[PDB]
Amino acid sequence: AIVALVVAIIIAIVVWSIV
Repeated sequence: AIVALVVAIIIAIVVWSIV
């Protein structure tokens, strides 16, 4: 896993979302 996904998934979503 949750940390990896959340971290990566988040960073991506946040980053990709921003953007």
